[PDB]
Amino acid sequence: GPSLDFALSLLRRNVRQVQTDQGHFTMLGVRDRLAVLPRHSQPGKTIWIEHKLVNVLDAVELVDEQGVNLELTLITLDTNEKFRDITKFIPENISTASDATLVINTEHMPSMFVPVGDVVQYGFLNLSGKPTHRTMMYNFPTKAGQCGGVVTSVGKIIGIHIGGNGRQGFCAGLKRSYFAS
Ligand SMILES: *C(=O)[C@H](C[C@@H]1CCCNC1=O)NC(=O)[C@H](Cc1ccc(F)cc1)NC(=O)c1cc(C)on1
Repeated sequence: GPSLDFALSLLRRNVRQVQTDQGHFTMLGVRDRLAVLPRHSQPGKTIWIEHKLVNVLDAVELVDEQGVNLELTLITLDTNEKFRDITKFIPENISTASDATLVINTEHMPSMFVPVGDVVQYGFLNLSGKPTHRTMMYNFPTKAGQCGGVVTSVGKIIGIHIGGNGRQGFCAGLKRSYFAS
C-alpha cells in the first residue's frame, strides 16, 4: 500500500543499478549529485551507473566520532542531474522499524522488493575482520548482490544493507545529518 507506493517512488526516482570493481550494488541518490554506497563497494574515480561511466568528484567514507567505520561512503557524481531530495524521509536519529521492505536495484536484481520484516538496533558488527558501528538487523537470509539496498518502512528511509550470515541481515543506520553539507 502507501508504504510500497513510496518504495516505487524511490525506486524510480532515486535507486540506481550500479557497478564498481567490487561487483554489483544498489545506489541511493540522496539529492543533487550526492549518493551513498556501502563502504565495501570501494568506488574509485569512476563508477558505472546503468552501465554508463560516471566520474566521482569526491568520496567520503563515514566514521564515528571515535573513528570507527560506519560502512557508508558519500559520493558526489559528475552530472547535470538532480536527484529529488529525499533527505526529509531520513529520520534525525537511526530508527528501528516494523514491516520493512529492502529495495534493491542492480542489473541482476532489478526493481526488487524484499520483505525483511522488523529492523531492530544492533550496534557493533564485525563482519570479516572489519568493525562497523550503528548497524541494525532484520531476520532475513539476505545474500551477495543486495548490498546498497535501501531499507524502508512507513515512508522513512532508515538503512543501507551491508552484510548477513545466511540467516539475519544487517544494514548501516541512516540519519539525516549525514547528508548535511
Ligand atoms: C553486500 O555486498 C554483501 C551482502 C552479504 C553477503 C554475505 C551474505 N549476506 C549478504 O547480505 N556484504 C558483504 O559481503 C559484507 C562485506 C563487508 C561489510 C562490512 C564490512 F565492514 C566489511 C565487509 N560481508 C559480510 O557480510 C560477511 C558475511 C560473512 C560470513 O563474512 N562477511
